[PDB]
Amino acid sequence: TMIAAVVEEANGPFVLRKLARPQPAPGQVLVQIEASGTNPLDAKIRAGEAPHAQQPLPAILGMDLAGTVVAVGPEVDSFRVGDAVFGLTGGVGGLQGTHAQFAAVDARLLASKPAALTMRQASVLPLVFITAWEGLVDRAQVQDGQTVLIQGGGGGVGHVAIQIALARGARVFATARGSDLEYVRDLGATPIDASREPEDYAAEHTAGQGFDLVYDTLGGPVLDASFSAVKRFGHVVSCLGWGTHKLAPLSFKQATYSGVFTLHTLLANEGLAHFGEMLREADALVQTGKLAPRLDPRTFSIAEIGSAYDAVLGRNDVPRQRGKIAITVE
Amino acid sequence: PTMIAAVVEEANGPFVLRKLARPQPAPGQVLVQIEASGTNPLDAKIRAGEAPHAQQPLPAILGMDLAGTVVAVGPEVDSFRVGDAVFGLTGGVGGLQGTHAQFAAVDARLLASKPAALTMRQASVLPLVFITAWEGLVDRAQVQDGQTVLIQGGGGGVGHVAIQIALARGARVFATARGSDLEYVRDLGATPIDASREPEDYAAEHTAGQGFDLVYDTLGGPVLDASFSAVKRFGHVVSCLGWGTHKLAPLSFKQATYSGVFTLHTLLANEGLAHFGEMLREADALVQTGKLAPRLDPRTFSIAEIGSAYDAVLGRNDVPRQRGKIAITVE
Ligand SMILES: [Ca+2]
Ligand SMILES: [Ca+2]
Repeated sequence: TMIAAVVEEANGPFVLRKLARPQPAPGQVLVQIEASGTNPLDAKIRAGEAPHAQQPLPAILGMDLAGTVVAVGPEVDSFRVGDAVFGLTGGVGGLQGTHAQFAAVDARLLASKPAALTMRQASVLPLVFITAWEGLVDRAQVQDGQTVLIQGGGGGVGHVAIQIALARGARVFATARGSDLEYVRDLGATPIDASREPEDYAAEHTAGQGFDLVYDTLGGPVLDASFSAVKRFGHVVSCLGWGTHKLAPLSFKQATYSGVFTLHTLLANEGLAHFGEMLREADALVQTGKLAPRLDPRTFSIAEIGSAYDAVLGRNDVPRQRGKIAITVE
Repeated sequence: PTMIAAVVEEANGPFVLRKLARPQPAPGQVLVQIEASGTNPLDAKIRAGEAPHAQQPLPAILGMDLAGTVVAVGPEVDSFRVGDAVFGLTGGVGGLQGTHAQFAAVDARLLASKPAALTMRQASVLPLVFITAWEGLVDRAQVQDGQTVLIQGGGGGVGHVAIQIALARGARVFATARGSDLEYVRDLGATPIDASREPEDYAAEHTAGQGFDLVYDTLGGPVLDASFSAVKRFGHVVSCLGWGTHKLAPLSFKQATYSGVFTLHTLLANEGLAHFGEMLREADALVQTGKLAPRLDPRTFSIAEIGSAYDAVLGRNDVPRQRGKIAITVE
């Protein structure tokens, strides 16, 4: 058996329960979770308002993890007992979440934890790094020298998208709110107050031409703002492009737009190997000091998960997360 | 709009003055124009990157105590109006912006009107130590009128305020201190005890050898062991620095009790926030009746001399150690 937090019904509390401990099937390893990375989507799932996540209740939530391999299933040779690992492993599509002491994970989803990171630090980068990578690299194939605008540079996907873009040689700019402008500047990017109009910051920073690549990490009206900021023949990508939008800007500018939906891999069981690969890329960036997760200093035990999400969403009067929130399971 | 703030960029790095975005008050918060920033030894431990319990990684703006004026109020706030002078323990830990800044957006619950009789400097050094002293003496020990109370380190930060709280609540107060502070402790109205004397000796002279009903250790380490030695049978010992390993035998022999004090939890976990402003209201009530006066080192330091301010707090680089607490004048 093991201890895990279960959300029994919509909007219900994170109930600590003693449950049967998962056993690794062939191709899987058993991970003793030390840190669980939170994400806003978990809150939507908890509230039963995340149809795209296909994670009906009751269920153990949490998508990212960082821990140690304690058992290896048959047909596995990529990891050994004692190895520190991390990755985006479940919490969606019926997959057991990471708000647990243990999880049986397909080895392809894991990568060794970067030696330079604590478990907390490593636990918050899987989903957002993969989300940023899929958009910047897989879809937009960002090139050295291109001008890149990250909408919401202080956010989960934003701060990692900025660092990936910089590492790949792009000239990076990022819109952020007051409290995050200094953070973005320190990363090496050019900060832009998010209250400004695209026509204005594009004028100041791109001679009014627009940006080669715009990564919308906020969605809604921000995606429209992104269409406005993109250069002719440019590319716009979004990881929250679920709404309806006027497309005229893309035609007038003979531009391109791509959608990003990282969850597909776990929901449909396809391209699992690509996850471990992307995480390996992240590790390389950490080793060379070009990637550092933004981790809120606050700690939360497996018994304080509710408070963890209050922080993630800045609800019930707790300051909003400044960087991401990690739960210390062990 | 922007503001000037001192930022510690890396472990042991200098206090770097920077022009940064001025904070904006969210619902439930008020924007405080900081006039005085109160220092504390912990800030230096955080600066050196050796304060894990503080959860304040760098780069960051340090400083936990403040005293200033409300210049803007966020939505849903009715406890304070623009222009109100306030003071409180507001940040410097758990990722919260420190007070070495011209402004700070603070949850109204953490604030209390500044005592009218105190200058901004005086009020700025009161929050943390008062709250620390109060949680031990009242919340944990519930000091009662007539009880004998021994404050270990009466001239120190928590010590001098603990003495005054205990006296105000009717207790017979005694305090151990080093030479230079013995006179100060006597002045407060407590019976001074040279810190070099043994517990069995001062307990004999002042409690007929019975010991004290309540002992507050503000120094920790060996001083906590000495506290276990000075406590009366069935007595209570509290400490705000009880992190080490100690022999507990004395507590069984004396069928006594011990309680720990850790004020930071409130700010690190965001629970019991309202209790902070409430305790500071208690402090204001004591100042008002002339029963509480913070010990403030006469030396002054501008936002540009923070490094020197802490040299004083720690008595580093030849500078004389603080005699009372050190306050930074921001505005
Ligand atoms: Ca996030
Ligand atoms: Ca002090």
